[PDB]
Amino acid sequence: ESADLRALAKHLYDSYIKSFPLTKAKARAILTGKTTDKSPFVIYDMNSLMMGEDEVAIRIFQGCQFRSVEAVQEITEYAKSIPGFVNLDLNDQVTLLKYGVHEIIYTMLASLMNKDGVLISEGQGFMTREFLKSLRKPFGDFMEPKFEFAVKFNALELDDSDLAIFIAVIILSGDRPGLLNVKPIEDIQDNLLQALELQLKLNHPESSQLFAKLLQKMTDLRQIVTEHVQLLQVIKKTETDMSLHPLLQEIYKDLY
Ligand SMILES: CN(CCOc1ccc(C[C@@H]2SC(=O)NC2=O)cc1)c1ccccn1
Repeated sequence: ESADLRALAKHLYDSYIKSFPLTKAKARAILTGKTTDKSPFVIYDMNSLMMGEDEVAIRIFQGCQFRSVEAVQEITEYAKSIPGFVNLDLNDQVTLLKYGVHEIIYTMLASLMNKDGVLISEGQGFMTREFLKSLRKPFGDFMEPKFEFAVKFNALELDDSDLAIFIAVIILSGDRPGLLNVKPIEDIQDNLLQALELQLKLNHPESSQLFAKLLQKMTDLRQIVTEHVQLLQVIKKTETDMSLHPLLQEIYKDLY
């Protein structure tokens, strides 16, 4: 079955590529100017944000919400390919996605980030970290957590084929609140974890406890969504007509 684990890994990686238009590999190549045809427009202030055309703190923040809505779709398409998943009780299919998508959004957002800022609009634009730190309270600090994490995370130097398995492990969490049949979920994850363990062994031989160090990052991931939600609350207490995209509403409904 170690051959399965390999085939499982290749499978996940193919669907991941099928499901997500902008990979870490492609993102890294835009972030480091492997190109002409590929360099981004840089939004670093209010003007260039205006001229950024391939209230503002509000525009950007809903911009972030439209990205999530797209992300949820892609992640969902990807989940479909995880062997076992569509066989779960669909109440559980639903729960796993609900508690899963943000952890995956932020994992993959890391792929799009460096110390200075984050890629946007399929890597066509690049928004600077200072610029985002410069929105007015409470929007002033909604991204910094993501950045602080992305910096640690990217230190792992994982690539797309590592990430594919990792995000499957995230979804298939038998610890999510309100699962009915947990044992099938953990049977799946056990395979995913083994696939992951082997992949890291093979892809980064020279790299002690990367498997463990990567699992520990799941902790940081959850704290990100934990605090993001805290902040949604501040915004909700502090802002008028702060209505959130219908889809993001269902997801945030009883989440923590
Ligand atoms: C700064 N960027 C990159 C996206 O960066 C993101 C930050 C946070 C999220 C999570 C969203 S925000 C929310 O409240 N709920 C969510 O699911 C999603 C993406 C963008 C992206 C598009 C337009 C403007 N700017």
